[PDB]
Amino acid sequence: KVFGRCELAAAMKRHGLDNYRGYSLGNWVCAAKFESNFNTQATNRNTDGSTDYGILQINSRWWCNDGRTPGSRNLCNIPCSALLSSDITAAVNCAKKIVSNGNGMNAWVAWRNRCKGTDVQAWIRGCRL
Repeated sequence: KVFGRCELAAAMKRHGLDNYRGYSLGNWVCAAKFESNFNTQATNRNTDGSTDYGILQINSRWWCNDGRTPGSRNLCNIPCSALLSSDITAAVNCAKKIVSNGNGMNAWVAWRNRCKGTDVQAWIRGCRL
């Protein structure tokens, strides 16, 4: 499913991401934009053979199982395909574990390079939250 900016902001909010670990809602929305252009079916394979899945482009090397990443950990205890669903629940739950891991949102390369330090609040502007 390809979410709308404000639609996404509201679902993320309802799922408790707003200010989760100190990261404002706009941060999450910005990351989603640049990681997947708001598409829950987005996939991208890496040179190391792992694959990124979903709206937050969660990695198969640590976070989910896709049956083809040898020596993968499955930290979120879910099949990667669960991260492509229209219901963003597993992705959010999984993102919460990731951001809690020590490097915060720096785990998402597009966030660090394109959101970090910018006016992320612009991402929720005009939305009915």
